Amino acid sequence: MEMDIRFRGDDDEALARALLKMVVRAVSFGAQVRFTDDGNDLEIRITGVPEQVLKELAKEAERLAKEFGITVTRTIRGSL
Amino acid sequence: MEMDIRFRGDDDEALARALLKMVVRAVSFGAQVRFTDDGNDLEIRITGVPEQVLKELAKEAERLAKEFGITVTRTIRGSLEHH
Repeated sequence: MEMDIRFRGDDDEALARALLKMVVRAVSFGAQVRFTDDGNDLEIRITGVPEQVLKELAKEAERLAKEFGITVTRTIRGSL
Repeated sequence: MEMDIRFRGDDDEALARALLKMVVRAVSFGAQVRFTDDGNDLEIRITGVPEQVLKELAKEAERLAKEFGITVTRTIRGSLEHH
């Protein structure tokens, strides 16, 4: 299982602050973090932790989007 | 072959902006970019692009460091020796 987090906003500084907090939080849980492109949006790919930890990181992404005033979409990939 | 970029500074908002700019630039080249973190040591690992591209990304790291007033260091691993 992989979770992809795509932040979107109309302030790049806010996007930057959210991205940094999200990735630091993800790795603190032992997840692997990689970056790819989703059109012209940067996507954070989170892997290597159990499904329930991925779900908590999803909730974290929502909280960060609210904190910094941006939006977020989540994609869960590879479930059986 | 791999290029690792480490960011240090006092203003976390500046570090965040430099990180985002660096990642966006590397991804645009079709590079693989992985994020790692040691207490205060923000680092990205860049693979999957030619040596010259890695070299150009290293110079972009140079420019970001000056632009945002942070310290950026670089490590090359798994590279070949050239003339």
